[PDB]
Amino acid sequence: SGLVPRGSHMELSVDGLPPNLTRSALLLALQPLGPGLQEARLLPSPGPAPGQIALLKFSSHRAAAMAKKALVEGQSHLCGEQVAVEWLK
Amino acid sequence: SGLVPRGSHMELSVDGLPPNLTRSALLLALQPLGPGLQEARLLPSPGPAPGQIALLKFSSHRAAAMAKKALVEGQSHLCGEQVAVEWLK
Repeated sequence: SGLVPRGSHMELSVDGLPPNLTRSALLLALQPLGPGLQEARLLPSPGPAPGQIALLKFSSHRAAAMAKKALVEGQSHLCGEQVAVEWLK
Repeated sequence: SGLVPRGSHMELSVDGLPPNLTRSALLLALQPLGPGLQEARLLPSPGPAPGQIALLKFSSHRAAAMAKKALVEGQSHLCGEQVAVEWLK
């Protein structure tokens, strides 16, 4: 209704982030999603469980789809609770 | 003993990765650690619990330290078990 049409698949929804995660801590963690990330909105997550949802708007569909893949791959393989990162002595 | 001195802090240890995670699945998930990543070795993790350790060798200390920060920030904030990523409708 008057608004420019939104480009399709340029914005990700990331739901169930930590309840007290700060905007600056989120943007530090999202840095590797690359220079395509334009804006971030952080709200309380809908539903019974505490959390936040982040709305991540990219400058292209290509930047957004790269970011979506990256997040999903990290989530499905690097999120082990006993994963430990250190300098190799 | 004959070997060129290793550069200091150019190699990360990532311990406690999933036991059956493949080399190709690890390298797909590590893609955002950026073009500094040169070589990856994947072994069984030492100790009582199942896992793998990945030895990640970077072309500079700058590439390695960026990669270490990125992994640690992702781990401490994006690893929630109910984190859900979708296209914003």
